[PDB]
Amino acid sequence: SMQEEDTFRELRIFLRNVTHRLAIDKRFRVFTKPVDPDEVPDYRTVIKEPMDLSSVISKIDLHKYLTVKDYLRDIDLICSNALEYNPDRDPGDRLIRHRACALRDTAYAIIKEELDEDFEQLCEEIQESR
Ligand SMILES: CCOC(=O)[C@@H](F)[C@@H](O)c1cccnc1
Ligand SMILES: CCOC(=O)[C@@H](F)[C@@H](O)c1cccnc1
Repeated sequence: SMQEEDTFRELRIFLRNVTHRLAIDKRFRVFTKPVDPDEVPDYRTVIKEPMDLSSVISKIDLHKYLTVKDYLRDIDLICSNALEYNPDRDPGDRLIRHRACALRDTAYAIIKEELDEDFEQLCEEIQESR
C-alpha cells in the first residue's frame, strides 16, 4: 500500500540521519570509506564481507534495509571486522578496537533514545507479510 511505502520512506530518513551523525564524529573517520586495496592489499583476503559508513548510505538509498534490525547487522559488521583485523596488544590495534566499540555503542544508544519500538514492530510486520 501507499501507507506501507510511506512507512519505509520514514525508516530511510531516520537511518540517513543516524548514519550522518556517526560519519561526522572525528573518532569514526577510519570507518567512513572502504579500505584502499593499494594501502592494504591483505585486507580483502582476511575480511570476507567488508563494510563502511559510505556503503551503508548507498544501501539505504538502494532500499536494502526494511527494518532497524537489518541496519544494526551492518553496524555490527563494521565493528566485528575491525576487532578481527586488528586483534593485537599494540596501541594502534587497541585504539581502532576502542573506536569500533564506541561506533557500535553510540549507534545502539541513539536508536534506544530516538526509535519508537512500535515503529520498528510495524516495519518488521510489513517485511514478514512480503
Ligand atoms: C554520503 C553523505 O555525505 C555527507 O553528507 C557527509 F557529511 C556524511 O553524511 C557522510 C560521510 C561519509 C559517509 N557517509 C556519510
Ligand atoms: C554498497 C553499494 O555501493 C558501493 O558499492 C560503493 F559505491 C560504495 O561503497 C561507495 C563508496 C564511496 C562513495 N560512495 C559509495
